[PDB]
Amino acid sequence: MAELTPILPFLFLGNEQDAQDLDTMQRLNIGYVINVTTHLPLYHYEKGLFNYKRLPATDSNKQNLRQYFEEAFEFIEEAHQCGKGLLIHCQAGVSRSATIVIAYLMKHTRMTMTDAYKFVKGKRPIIGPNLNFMGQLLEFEEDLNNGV
Ligand SMILES: CSc1scc2c1-c1nc(SCC(=O)C(C)(C)C)ncc1CC2
Repeated sequence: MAELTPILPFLFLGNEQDAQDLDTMQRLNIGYVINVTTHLPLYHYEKGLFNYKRLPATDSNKQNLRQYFEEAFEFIEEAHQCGKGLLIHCQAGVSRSATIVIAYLMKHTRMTMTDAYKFVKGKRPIIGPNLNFMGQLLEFEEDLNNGV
């Protein structure tokens, strides 16, 4: 159907349809999945093939995603330290997951917010705006710069 975008060598971004292609996940050495939704299934759980973390969030104007940054950053590096890839997904438009990737690219690549967004948008061209998440990523940049 569709293709889950490599952002880093171990970090992939996709929507809900991308996360249901089991064969591409096995092909890419994916062993970790972050599902940034409250309501979807963890798509291949009963198969016993992957480590999962759910971030139960909505694509809304009131949703806090900063709370999950540090928890999500650990799961990404555990996949890195163990040499397996990680897929982080939500749904079409990937607003919630892209926020998390962008936060990771700021914290662990010392990119600026806007340059991290430009980077992600280059590899993954359709990303729905959400000003609430933007404001969170701005206040995360400042906290990261002024001693987080
Ligand atoms: C980190 S976003 C960012 S930083 C500087 C700009 C932007 C931007 N992003 C988007 S879409 C993506 C989003 O809004 C997120 C869901 C990831 C928060 N549309 C317009 C703009 C204006 C320029």
